[PDB]
Amino acid sequence: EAETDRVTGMNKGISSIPINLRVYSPHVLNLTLIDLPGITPPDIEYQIREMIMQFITRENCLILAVTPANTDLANSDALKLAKEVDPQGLRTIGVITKLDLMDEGTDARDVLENKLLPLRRGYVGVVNRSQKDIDGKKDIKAAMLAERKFFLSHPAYRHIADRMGTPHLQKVLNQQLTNHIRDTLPNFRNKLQGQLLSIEHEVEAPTRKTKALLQMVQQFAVDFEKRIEGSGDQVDTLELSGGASINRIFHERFPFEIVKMEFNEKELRREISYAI
Amino acid sequence: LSGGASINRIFHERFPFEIVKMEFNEKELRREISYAIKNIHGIRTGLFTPDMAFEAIVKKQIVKLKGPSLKSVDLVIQELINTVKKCTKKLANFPRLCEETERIVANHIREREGKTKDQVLLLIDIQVSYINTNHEDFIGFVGNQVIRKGWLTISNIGIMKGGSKGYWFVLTAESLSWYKDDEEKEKKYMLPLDNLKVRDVEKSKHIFALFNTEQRNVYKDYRFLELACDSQEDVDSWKASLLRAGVYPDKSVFSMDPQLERQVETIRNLVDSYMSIINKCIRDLIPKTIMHLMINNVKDFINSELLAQLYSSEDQNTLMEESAEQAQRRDEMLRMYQALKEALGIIGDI
Amino acid sequence: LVDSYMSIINKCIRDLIPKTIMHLMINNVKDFINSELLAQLYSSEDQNTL
Repeated sequence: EAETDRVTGMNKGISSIPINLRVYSPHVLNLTLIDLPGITPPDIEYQIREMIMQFITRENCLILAVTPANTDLANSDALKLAKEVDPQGLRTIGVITKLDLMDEGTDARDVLENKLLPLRRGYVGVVNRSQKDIDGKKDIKAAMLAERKFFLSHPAYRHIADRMGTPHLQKVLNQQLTNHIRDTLPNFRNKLQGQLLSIEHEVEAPTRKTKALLQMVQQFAVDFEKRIEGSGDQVDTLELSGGASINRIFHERFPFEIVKMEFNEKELRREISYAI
Repeated sequence: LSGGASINRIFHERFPFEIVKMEFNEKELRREISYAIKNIHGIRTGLFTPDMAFEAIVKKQIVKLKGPSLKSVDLVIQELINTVKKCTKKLANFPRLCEETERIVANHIREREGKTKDQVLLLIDIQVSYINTNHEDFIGFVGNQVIRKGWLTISNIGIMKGGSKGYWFVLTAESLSWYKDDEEKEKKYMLPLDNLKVRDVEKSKHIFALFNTEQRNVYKDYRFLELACDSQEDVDSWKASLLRAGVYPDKSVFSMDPQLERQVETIRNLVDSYMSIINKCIRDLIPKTIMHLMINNVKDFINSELLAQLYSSEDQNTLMEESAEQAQRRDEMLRMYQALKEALGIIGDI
Repeated sequence: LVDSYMSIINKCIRDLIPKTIMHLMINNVKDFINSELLAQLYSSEDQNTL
């Protein structure tokens, strides 16, 4: 909260500057995730979407799409943005929350079974059956047990219980991320090294001032001739050249400047008549 | 759909369409030109019209083909890398081999990626360096074979008195027909491609429409035919396919003395004309370049160098080693065999 | 049929090879003379002697 407020001017706005928190625990597997602003200034909705797109439009970015089961899954904001950048659903992993909150007599079996809104990486269900200890603080062991019981006792999900719940999700993410890195480690190192050596040629580049002067002045000279005469190549299309403006002075301004100073008929006639 | 057939679609349907899509914004372009002719002249005067202003504008346009052309190479790289991954599912039973094979081939692709892109760029650079005026096509002074088949939803039909149905559409160089299903046993209609154009309907569904420029209704009593797809890439693919069939998408979006307007009008016709010549060449030429430098090369590589690479990288003793999943099934089958033979051997029909 | 296709190829090639010669040689030689030439002359022989 403090680091966020430190950066964000208004206490409700967003920022692209990331916060990098690493947690070591016996309750977690080796896994990394980038949490982003949830979908919902006045243009905040667009700011959030724009931020999300910066991340998810990248090919190597895997999408963990979270949607609540007690809603219209076809209208899931997460699934909709995921379909926008990953139409083939090949880099999107679905997560279904709030399964215990579904309307009586309904269930998300068809989605959990990867049949309704098919994704190659599949769907995983979870439930937050919050348990508090004596002190009133989060009790994860009891919570994870309540979730296990829920899937095992649900007639629609019992057959899938071993592929549902919090512990399982971490394993899948751990596996897929590892495989994703293995696939990307050869191509990433090459694409970066190629763009790297090109920069090295520029970084490495007394004796150099004299040669620079000559080149700099000559550059200046051709630039000047270019504006003032329209010599090749391709001149300019955005702004009027020097020589062209001068041309306007010569053949539009000067004539007009003369005419404006020119003797008027009445004052011309009196002067001459006086002379005769 | 196969990999190689898709490549043909990339070359002769996608690439053209990607090109067509980059809007000229001509009104702002014409301004650029008029500014350009005044700048070549400038400090000099009048007749005749700046030869170099024409060249100036064209070189701008040709440079703009680097984007859609490089993208094309990637779209080919995508289908190529997809295909090696498809083929190697038949070798999945050997984890270290499929891995190492994928590795070496994927590697080779990225090496070829450089060289093909370089040549693609260079080819376009060559085009800007010299702008030939002696081309015969420059200076004034098909088959009914199926182009594409797919399911589409007609959204245009009224919510009342009509309905919504999915049809199996068949597009050819002459018509666009739709059937009840992919068996093509019942043809509901066949619509001629003559004088047809394409417009995109305003924004979970993506719709687009065909309309006849020369008459009111394009099919039957319905003004225009609205077609929809569940994904955005699909409508972009269909629009590209129609382009191949010759139905283009409709374009829709002074103080100066009369002599300049004439001067701008002449050069404008020239730029449009020359680009036509260039576009034709490049649409033809970039595929051939990709074909030769990437597709044909990778193909030949796999046949000859791949086996050699596999041998050098590691001993044949190591890479054909592990196969636990096959072994687990076979171990189950091996125990299966000894058991089933004894089982039936004791039992009898009696 | 062959005559037709060759016509198509010839037109592209007749058009394109000058462009290639232009870009790889003429434009290259030109650019060399303007920038690299003087430096090479300086590097080559003593300015007093040449």
